[PDB]
Amino acid sequence: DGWVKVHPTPGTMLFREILHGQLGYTEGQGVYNVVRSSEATTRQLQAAIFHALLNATTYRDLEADWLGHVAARGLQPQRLVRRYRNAREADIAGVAERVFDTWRNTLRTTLLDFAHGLVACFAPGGPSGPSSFPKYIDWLTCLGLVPILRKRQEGGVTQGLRAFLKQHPLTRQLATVAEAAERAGPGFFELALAFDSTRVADYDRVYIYYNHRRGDWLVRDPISGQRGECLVLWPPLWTGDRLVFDSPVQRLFPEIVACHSLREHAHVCRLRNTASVKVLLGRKSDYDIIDVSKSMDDDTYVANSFQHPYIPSYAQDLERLSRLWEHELVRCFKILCHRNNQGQETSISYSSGAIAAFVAPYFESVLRAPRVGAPITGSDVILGEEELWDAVFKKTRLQTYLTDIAALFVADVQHA
Amino acid sequence: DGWVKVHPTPGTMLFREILHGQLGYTEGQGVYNVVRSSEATTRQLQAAIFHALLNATTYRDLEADWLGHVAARGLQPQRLVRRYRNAREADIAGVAERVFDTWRNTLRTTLLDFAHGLVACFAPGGPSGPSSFPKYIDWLTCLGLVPILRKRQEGGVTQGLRAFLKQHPLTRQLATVAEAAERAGPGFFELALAFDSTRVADYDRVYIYYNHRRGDWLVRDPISGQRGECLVLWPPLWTGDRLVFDSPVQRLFPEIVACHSLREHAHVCRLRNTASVKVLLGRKSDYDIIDVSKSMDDDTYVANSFQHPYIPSYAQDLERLSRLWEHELVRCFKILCHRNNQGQETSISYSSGAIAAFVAPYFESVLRAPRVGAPITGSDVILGEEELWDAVFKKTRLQTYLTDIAALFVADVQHA
Repeated sequence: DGWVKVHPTPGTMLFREILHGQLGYTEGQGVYNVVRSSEATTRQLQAAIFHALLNATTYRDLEADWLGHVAARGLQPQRLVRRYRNAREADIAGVAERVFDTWRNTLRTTLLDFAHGLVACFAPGGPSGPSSFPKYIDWLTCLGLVPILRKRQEGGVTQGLRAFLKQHPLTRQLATVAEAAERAGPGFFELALAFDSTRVADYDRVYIYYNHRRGDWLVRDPISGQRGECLVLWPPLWTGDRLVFDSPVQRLFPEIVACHSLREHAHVCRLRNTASVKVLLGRKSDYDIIDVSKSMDDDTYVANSFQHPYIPSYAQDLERLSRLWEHELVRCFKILCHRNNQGQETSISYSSGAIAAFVAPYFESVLRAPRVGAPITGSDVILGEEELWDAVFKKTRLQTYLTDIAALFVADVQHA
Repeated sequence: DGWVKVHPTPGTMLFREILHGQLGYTEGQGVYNVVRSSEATTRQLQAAIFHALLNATTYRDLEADWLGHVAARGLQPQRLVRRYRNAREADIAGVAERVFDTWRNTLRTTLLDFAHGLVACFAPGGPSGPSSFPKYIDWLTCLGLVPILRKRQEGGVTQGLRAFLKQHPLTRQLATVAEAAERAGPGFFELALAFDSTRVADYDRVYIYYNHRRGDWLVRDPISGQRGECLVLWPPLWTGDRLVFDSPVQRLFPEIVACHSLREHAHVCRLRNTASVKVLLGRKSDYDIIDVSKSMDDDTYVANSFQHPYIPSYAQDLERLSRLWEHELVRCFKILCHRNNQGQETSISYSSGAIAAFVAPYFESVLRAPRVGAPITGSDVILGEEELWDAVFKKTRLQTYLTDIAALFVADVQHA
């Protein structure tokens, strides 16, 4: 009843195998390896965790803990000035600044350690297991669909968070960490459940049906019998007894098949020339390969014979196809390449537009994540994780409180 | 009865299948992938939302909030000067300046967070669902027409806006944000209704009819029976025996068809040369392939034979066609190319004229949106969301109010 089977057809499997280089290979197709890297999602996740944790802190606990530290040292400004008993303002100011700098540095190191402790829990899930990003990207590169299956249940990531959080000494040792972690905990649990709940269907098991009249998508898991929820990023076109997707492989397909056929023909012609001497026979009127044409002669005579050992040339086509693959992928997925003065490709990375267009829908639709704050810029992908923590620390809330309390402490030290 | 059937004709479908590389592909055609992108539209939406939110604020509530912050700290000028009891006006001025700087930075980050909160509601609707932008662009690239369908109803975007606004706490926390959100809300709801109401018809379901004498357009949805409206951007020409559009595919159409025919002929000629030795027979006067001319000789003799194994070459034509595609699209859609010292195509973007010519009609005619403020320039498309927010933030009302308040506060502190 107007239903069509879309995915399990042989053409789709041929697309997928074309991606594995089952008919030819090129230098251009090698760029794809970077398009599947999971680095950007992990960087975004690190940025999200850092933003969530640092945003929780507040001025009250920071001031309370600084006061507790100065009381523990017994280094209150009154006592310090009473000990020194001289009015050299520069020396006392420098001493106070260095004390506060020591405390500040140690606090930043502790916070960084805890933050890295948090991230390590989520990282393995992104590339592998439920919600694997490379599978998503190659799903898009093949069809533009992304059949997704969902169930709600606690699993690995939630258990990891539960084990990591509920015993960490750092929360007990500092009020800042205690309040920040207790406030940020619920969101992390929501995100962990989001990571655990959703899995992307496997390319060799799922079934997809499409119906033109309603434009309805039915997706089916044949093993468990579980119905899924289809997603379409680049809508296809229906043209009768057909269905034409707009994925890159479909656009490139009519070209690579012709190139492959040319290569097969050139292979066939080469074997023909292996024998270097040929003989032609006929009927009288009345290494080495010989052509017995006697069987057709009757009241006929041989008029002429010709030789032309043709061998098709195909290197030009391979160069053209390599450049075509490279340009197609680079322009389609918004890849950005850095270059030397004349040398090419020092590194390859997602552009800002690339992360915005591809990573964002992953988190929002595929994962159904709570929130990720402002997205990271393309330049922050190249940064290391430590540098990412540093950079997010520079602009975010905590540094303002630190500078304010430091300046006030120095002023009160001098004026006390 | 004097009407013409336009769209579902075979040539119209052949145009779109050409767009999917159903006859050849090239490096030039790959540039089209950047034309479809929805980046500029989302940048425009972000700019519009940021303009709307900041403009709503007012000075009196901001001054009241600053005074409330100072009172909560208890750090009023009189108390502070009485506390320090020295005439070093520069030091106290710096202390006050740093206090205000802390408050200003906190306000900046808070408003940025809320603004990003608002934007997320609209963004997903642009690229997919009703009023999808790439569908509009490919409609234009194929014909220059854009059939539209309309119903007034409240859908996903309005529900998201309703849920987000009534729950948000910043309205309670800050009076300025409360008033700004209350003022900007109605415009957001009208814009959300604009997003939800309109729909761009699918290229494989809609019918289009044209009447030369009257000069009016009829667009029909056959499955629903609904009647739509047609937007004609580059009007066609009725030459009596046809209807000729002026879309880029129409202009490039003869060239690509000629090149495809040349490639097919060159393919056919190649298979003809696979056999290297040929034999030609004749009739008595009373790997290998045999040409039997027995049955056609009588009262005749053979006089001469010629061999010339021609093989057309087509690489030059493919190069010409790639360059033609690239230049045509670049000049038609006002795309802008960035380049290294000598290297080409570091990135591709939309020129200011491109957004003015294409994005503006989308919003105003296709979407019937209320207002978008002044348009962004082509440079701001490259910038990230943070940078765009900063750029709009710097040059608007809030900064004048903040700097006035800071100047007055510091001056009064030091004069007291």
